[PDB]
Amino acid sequence: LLEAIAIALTAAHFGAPLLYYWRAKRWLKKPWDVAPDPTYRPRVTVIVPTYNEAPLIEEKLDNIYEQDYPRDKLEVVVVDSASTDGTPSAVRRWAETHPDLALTLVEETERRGKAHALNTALRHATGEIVVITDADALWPARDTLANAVKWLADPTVGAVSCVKRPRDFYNVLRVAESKAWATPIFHGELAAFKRELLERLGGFPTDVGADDSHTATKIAMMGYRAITPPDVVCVEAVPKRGYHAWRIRRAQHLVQHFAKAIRDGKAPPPFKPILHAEAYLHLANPWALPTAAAALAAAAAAGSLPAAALLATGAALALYKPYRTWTTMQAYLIAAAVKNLWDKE
Ligand SMILES: Nc1nc2c(ncn2[C@@H]2O[C@H](COP(=O)(O)OP(=O)(O)O[C@H]3O[C@H](CO)[C@@H](O)[C@H](O)[C@@H]3O)[C@@H](O)[C@H]2O)c(=O)[nH]1
Ligand SMILES: [Mn+2]
Repeated sequence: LLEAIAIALTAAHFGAPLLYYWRAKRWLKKPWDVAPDPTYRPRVTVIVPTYNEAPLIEEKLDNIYEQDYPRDKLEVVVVDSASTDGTPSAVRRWAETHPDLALTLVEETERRGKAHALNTALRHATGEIVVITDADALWPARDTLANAVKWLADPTVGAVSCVKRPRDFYNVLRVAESKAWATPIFHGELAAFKRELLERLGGFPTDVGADDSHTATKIAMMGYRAITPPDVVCVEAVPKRGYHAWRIRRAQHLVQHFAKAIRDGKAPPPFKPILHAEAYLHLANPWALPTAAAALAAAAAAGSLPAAALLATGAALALYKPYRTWTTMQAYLIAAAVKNLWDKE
């Protein structure tokens, strides 16, 4: 009996994403319902929140300086949340050598988290477009910012983020959901919002971890569009040490985000399938996997040996990488739900 539910749960667990992926690939066929406008030239405020990133901060403001967006339409706000290792002290060094780039560095009381810093920065922002970008993120081309901005021209588009590149099943979901209506996941490498909507929201909330995705999703719910077009590209920043902990800090942010998002309001009809499927994939399906694993483990230790064959196959499939990064993602999600439940105390 426990092999029965193990294979049922395995079927349900792997079938949910594959069916969703097929519906995404049919969304991917339709043409964009909005167009980037290359002559659109709004005032743009780029906000870099920093706590202890000195090597990265000098590479980062180099990266923003090198953007080809008209410098009279651009300003940077760097927010240090009262960090120790003298990154503000590097920041005005870079500001000494680059005076023609409009810059305001703003220092905090002490660290109250990223969203709170973003709201402080927001009361300095003067642009029509507000771009959040993490300090460890580098834009690979001198037109990355301009490309995001072209996509913000349409009045229905409220937010744009990048696709990440060097299983790009992920990127398919991103731009398919983008074309359908909105994608509920944004990337901190580049998150661009129309400031009028941030003011209506108002600001970023301090209780969700995935600031970008939460704002993007709130803008989608408001009847605006939140998209990651394929030509707005950033390279993912990988931390190095503590990779699993970092990936689990991000799973936990996605789990908090989707948990709060589906307990609020009604999505525009084209968005409610998107929201519910991605909330399912982040909050439900991961549990099906290790429950099946344990039922097979019990059936193996006591009695049956088709069960133990299924687990041994499971390992032999741990050799090839797509299945590896899938089951490890499910692992991060389950760990995250656990740490989420026990952290609030
Ligand atoms: N001012 C300020 N800045 C902060 C703080 N914490 C982090 N930052 C800055 O925010 C960026 C990311 O900080 P991380 O600690 O590395 O966060 P993360 O794990 O990399 O995740 C980030 O991106 C995710 C989305 O890709 C988000 O889930 C998350 O909220 C954050 O933006 C960096 O530029 C960092 O200096 C803070 O408390 N105060
Ligand atoms: Mn980071």
